[PDB]
Amino acid sequence: AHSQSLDRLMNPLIDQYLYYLNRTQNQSGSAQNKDLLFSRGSPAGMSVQPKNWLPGPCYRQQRVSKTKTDNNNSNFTWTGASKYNLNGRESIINPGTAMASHKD
Amino acid sequence: ADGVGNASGNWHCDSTWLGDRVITTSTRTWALPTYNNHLYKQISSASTGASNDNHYFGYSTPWGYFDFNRFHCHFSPRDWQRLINNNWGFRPKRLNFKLFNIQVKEVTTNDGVTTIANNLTSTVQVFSDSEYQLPYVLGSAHQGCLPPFPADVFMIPQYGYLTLNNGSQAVGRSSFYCLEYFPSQMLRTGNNFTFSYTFEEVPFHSSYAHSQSLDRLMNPLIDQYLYYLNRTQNQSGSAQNKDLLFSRGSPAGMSVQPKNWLPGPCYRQQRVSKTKTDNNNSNFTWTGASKYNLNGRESIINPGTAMASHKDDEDKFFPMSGVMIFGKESAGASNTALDNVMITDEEEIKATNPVATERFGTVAVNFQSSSTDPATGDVHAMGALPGMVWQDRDVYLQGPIWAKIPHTDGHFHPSPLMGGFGLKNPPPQILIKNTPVPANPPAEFSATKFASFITQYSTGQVSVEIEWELQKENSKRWNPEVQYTSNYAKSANVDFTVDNNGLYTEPRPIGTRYLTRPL
Amino acid sequence: LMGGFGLKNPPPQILIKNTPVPANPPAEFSATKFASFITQYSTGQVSVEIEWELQKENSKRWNPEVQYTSNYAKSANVDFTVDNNGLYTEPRPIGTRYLTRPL
Repeated sequence: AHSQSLDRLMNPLIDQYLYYLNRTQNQSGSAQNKDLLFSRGSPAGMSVQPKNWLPGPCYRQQRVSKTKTDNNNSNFTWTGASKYNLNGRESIINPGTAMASHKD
Repeated sequence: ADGVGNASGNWHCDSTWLGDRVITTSTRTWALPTYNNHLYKQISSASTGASNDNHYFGYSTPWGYFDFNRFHCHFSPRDWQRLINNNWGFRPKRLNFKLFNIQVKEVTTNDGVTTIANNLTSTVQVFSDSEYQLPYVLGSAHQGCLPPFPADVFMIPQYGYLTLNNGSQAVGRSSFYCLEYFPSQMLRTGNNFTFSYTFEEVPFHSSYAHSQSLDRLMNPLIDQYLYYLNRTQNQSGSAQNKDLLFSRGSPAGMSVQPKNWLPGPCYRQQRVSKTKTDNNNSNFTWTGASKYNLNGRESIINPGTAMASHKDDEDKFFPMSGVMIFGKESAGASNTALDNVMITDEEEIKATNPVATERFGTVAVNFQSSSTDPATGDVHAMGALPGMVWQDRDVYLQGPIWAKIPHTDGHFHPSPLMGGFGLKNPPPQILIKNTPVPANPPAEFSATKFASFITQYSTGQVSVEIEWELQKENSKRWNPEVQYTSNYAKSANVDFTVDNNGLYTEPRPIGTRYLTRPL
Repeated sequence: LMGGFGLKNPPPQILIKNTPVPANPPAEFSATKFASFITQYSTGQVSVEIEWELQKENSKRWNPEVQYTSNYAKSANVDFTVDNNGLYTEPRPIGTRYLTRPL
């Protein structure tokens, strides 16, 4: 497994030299006025910080809980399935694109 | 090995143009503080009030590191001009790195009097991570690279890294690295350090624009032999009747004419005007952003897919997260005004590449029939299709050179999105640290770790030599090219110069794309 | 026009500088250029050696030439010497044109 994640590859101690658009309206005190304000990538901002890479491809699938009571009451295995259409004939995509089974 | 009184290296800043090669050499003088009082520290987003998207876990290190990964570390503005006006491409070939003329200095403070003196017997430790065994922090576009201007003295940045995090906590799979657990050379004031590196084979960066566009590749004088469906109802005079009418591709119809190729991939971004009054009144930078979702944690896509910044005569618009933005020397760190930043313009690639702020195109979303009208929908994000061609993002004199390609099962076109050369085995990280020098220990043994050290720092010179390979321009074009030029008119300052206070500034970004090539 | 030898490729400019020596940097990184340095200066010796070619005087002139000479009479100081405070002075310009040649 990777001991790092794509979005965390930066040095946590150092600012970037690249700027991003931080705010389209200034705060002031009175009212919100249109503005263009720019910040450079910092460690506090890792989510807005420019990066070189993208996560892999995605074909979304329906989420189902191992606890019965959480799931919708219906049989959705076919009707809610991720499927491909080949020669007018449907086939469930399975296991499909390699993707993480769940988040943290 | 040299003594106290002998210099261990000479100053070399030069650029040599020979044939298809140019060799850049740059020497800078550096200063290395002690970081973290010689300690490794767990660092985290804990108790920062961070949003879920901003959480991190990692370590700060006592070590510093050298970063030469930007183009102005190597090319002067004039040299950059020679490159971009005369060449269709270029790539890095080999690398040479040297540290020399080391001075370690101890700092003593009594009352408000700081005294600095040579410590001749102290060392610094240096190693390159050649096997890529450390988290690779280069290629995130951090500041702390060699200064553009050779007379500037720069401070060495502190090395740190991140590992897997769940919120502000760690996971048993998170890695900790001690840099003292590598071998490293120890240098007193007479010692020097060197190593060399060879770049792997990479494509030439394309420094040129296409003189054609994908949809204009046909002969304007000649019809095709292919037919397309022109009309589904005939005009007649009385009323519109269902019909099937076919025309062959002609010069009047270039838009409906069958073609072999598709424009490159597209991930649409929000359009924002450089004139405040045009934009919506709201703060949409986060809520309207193009973002990716990784482990329940959002990250803005930026600069993202290489796309044209604007279409014809829309130059006032730019992609919100989709362009490289450099700060001027007058820019603050946060919420600085537009006049303090320099927004790059990717316009040259609109020949093959979608405009960043527009849809890729339209798709049929249904089955039409006599009962139901044909419906279409906009494609705002389009992945790779067979037949797509595209240009990569341009590089810039103050932009980055390389990035490390992540080590993964799969890649698609692993060109770094901020621009430059994707490398499986990039130039290695070069790590440097002042060796701890204990203060006077107590007269009876204690097993407790020393917290008490002589304050010191180090300084020296660093040289980087890069050989670049050039791709010459073969064009048969009759008329003159567009060239990068300085303005001939008078002004108060000269571009890319110091001012009367000694401050070197860079007036604007300079891309590589001037010369042209047929498509 | 001020006199001397016009040279396409003259003796080159020789440039010298004290290498900057930063003072103690802060404990946290800053990307700002160092403004703080240890004050220092340098001193040494310099030698210049020039070989000159001479053109000898071939004259058949019978009578004595005009010569540059120092005055033989007594005076308080000697020309081209230091004074009692150690100050070296040059009393006058000395040109090169004394010997003669036919035209």
